[PDB]
Amino acid sequence: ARVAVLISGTGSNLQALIDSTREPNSSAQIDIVISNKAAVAGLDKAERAGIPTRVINHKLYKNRVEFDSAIDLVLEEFSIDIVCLAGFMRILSGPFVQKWNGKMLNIHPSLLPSFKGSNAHEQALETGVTVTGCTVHFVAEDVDAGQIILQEAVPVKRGDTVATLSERVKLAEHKIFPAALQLVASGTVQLGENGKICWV
Repeated sequence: ARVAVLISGTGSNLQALIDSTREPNSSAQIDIVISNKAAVAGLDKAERAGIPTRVINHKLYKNRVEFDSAIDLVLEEFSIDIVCLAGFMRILSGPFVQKWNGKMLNIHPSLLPSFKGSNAHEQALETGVTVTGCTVHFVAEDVDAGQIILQEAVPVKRGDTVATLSERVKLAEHKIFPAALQLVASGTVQLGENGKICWV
């Protein structure tokens, strides 16, 4: 399977994905990295890895739909089968999400359905959980609500800050995100006709 990775920043999970796809028994290859912001560290990572990059500034379009159409133009250009969101920070429109249904994954730094939204660590710490984690899920229209592929629990330590908890959760993300990509890329895991996660 041919894979695109969309980023908005440092692309924390990008290298783990790259390394995974370059192992001998890989079902996936990363063919392009697309960022909605220029000069982010994730682009430098992609450039160092020898992977083509594009920058598509969301601020240059009047709505989500036109911006997403510009993304999908590039995805078609590169014959992409699978989209991975690695710290991509723009909510995608219905039509884009619909077209890429069963073919687009996201990493979220909580055990969904807890702590939906972009500040999961802050929420976890305010709530006072002693266990949090990360989730790889298919992207659905509803934000952070798509079908769960894999999860990993991560302890919260007394005295944790967003920075320390974030680092601990990132280590787990580096494990489950490439594992989930491989599961989808190969025959192994599919979004079913009933809308549920199916292990073929």
